[PDB]
Amino acid sequence: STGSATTTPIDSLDDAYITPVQIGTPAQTLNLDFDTGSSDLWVFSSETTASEVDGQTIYTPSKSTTAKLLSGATWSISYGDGSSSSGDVYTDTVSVGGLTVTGQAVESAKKVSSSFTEDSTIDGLLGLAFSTLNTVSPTQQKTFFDNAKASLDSPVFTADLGYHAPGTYNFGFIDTTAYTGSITYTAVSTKQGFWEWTSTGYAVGSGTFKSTSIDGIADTGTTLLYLPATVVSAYWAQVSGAKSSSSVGGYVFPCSATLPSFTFGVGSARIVIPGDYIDFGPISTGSSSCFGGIQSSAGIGINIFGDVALKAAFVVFNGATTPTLGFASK
Repeated sequence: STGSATTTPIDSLDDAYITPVQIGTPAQTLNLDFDTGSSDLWVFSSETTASEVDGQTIYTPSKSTTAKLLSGATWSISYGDGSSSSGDVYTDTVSVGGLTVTGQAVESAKKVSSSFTEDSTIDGLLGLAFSTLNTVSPTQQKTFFDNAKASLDSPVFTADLGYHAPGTYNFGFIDTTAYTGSITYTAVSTKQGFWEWTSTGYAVGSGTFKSTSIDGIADTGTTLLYLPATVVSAYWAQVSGAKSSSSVGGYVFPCSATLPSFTFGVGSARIVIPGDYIDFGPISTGSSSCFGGIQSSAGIGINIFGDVALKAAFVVFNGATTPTLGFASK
């Protein structure tokens, strides 16, 4: 089997992407944030504290003839950006782009933090990291991909995120028309439960490539590119007037600037992030200070190849017995 679904930016800045997901019978379609940095599929629901729901579409398990309470199971998750959610668990039928999993754990939110409430466009998350990170207790549950894997034509999914435009998540096949050149594969460590890999270095603009190992995660649920302070300083030093602002919470730059590109290495291959992808717009409405899309990972404890990086590539998440990651230009 295979599946193919379009993923769409939630706003003009590509702060996140949403993908429609069918849950239950008859189908209830919710727009979920596909997140390769976590492993829970959770949704706003009829059980979510009413004051914490503000415009989201909810899953109502009592209206699904295939929903079953997973007795005694609870979940609770905290994300890198400080947001969180928790609740109980159902199993139900879940379909993405024509690919169907029966008995998928659908984690129903009883509580969500403010940032989730305040984002009317995201109805929940669909985790695509390794199932070892799944938070369901006392019986850990599998991700949608893990459940689908054996049925797929090939045990892979691909992320093809757009810049200010829709893109695609495919399951079970590699669309050879979706990228240019060849796909370069690189090793993954699953030791921390992430799609963790090592970039071979970077360049800023038309500058020379610096060969240096950068360990990080491919994370579709993180907006920006978080890299070591040395790398980030080298980038922003090429933008007149750019500075790190403790009050804003990272590097800012004059909105009048033209940003240089940023290249990262994948083995001997190179992925170029155009300068415009690094612009996250005014820090507040009407400001001429703009927020940068490359930020320091210092104090996160891990480097994160988030959407800024991934949307410059066609990315293969290869879930073979020994997983690997593939990157192509597009």
